Amino acid sequence: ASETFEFQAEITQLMSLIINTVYSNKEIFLRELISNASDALDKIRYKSLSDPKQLETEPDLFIRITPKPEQKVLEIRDSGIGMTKAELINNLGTIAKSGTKAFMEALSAGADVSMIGQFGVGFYSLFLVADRVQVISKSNDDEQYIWESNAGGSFTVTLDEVNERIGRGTILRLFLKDDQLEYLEEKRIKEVIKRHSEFVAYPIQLVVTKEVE
Repeated sequence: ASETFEFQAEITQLMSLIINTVYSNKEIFLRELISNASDALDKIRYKSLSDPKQLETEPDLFIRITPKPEQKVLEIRDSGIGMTKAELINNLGTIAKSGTKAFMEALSAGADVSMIGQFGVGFYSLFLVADRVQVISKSNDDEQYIWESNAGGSFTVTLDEVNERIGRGTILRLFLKDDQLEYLEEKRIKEVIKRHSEFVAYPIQLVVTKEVE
């Protein structure tokens, strides 16, 4: 059984603005999600300084990008600290985020949408290219859960009994908009990554499915 929660009003407002904006540089979403993945990895690494056992659930620290053409899905995975059920609810929707309103006010004044990360709400930039998202996460402190949103005022959280087991970490499964399928292409993904992420300390793995000649 899934549980439904209401987003903090300002977040709903932000998602509506982002999912509908005709901003030209939509590729910035990848930079923001890679940045968030890197931060999550930094967190588990730092925590492991005094609790080495924390890494055992998934010894490899990585960021992985997996296009799923048939499903028109793009997944961004990391083996970071992950989020418990409580953290998914709090961090992604119910708790008011400091820069949410501030960012929208900046946008109204003319700020570039690319500044979203500096306001601490870069996660929501995913709606530039997707109309739905499932955040699948596994924290060492809880079971695996699925947080889902379609930019609407409510989101759901469900105990995960349908996706692959992740040792520890988070998967952002983006359901791409019909006109943003270019982000399923290896060449396109590679150029975007190489452009806004040169100083990422973790390996960025691209999973490519090729037909054997």
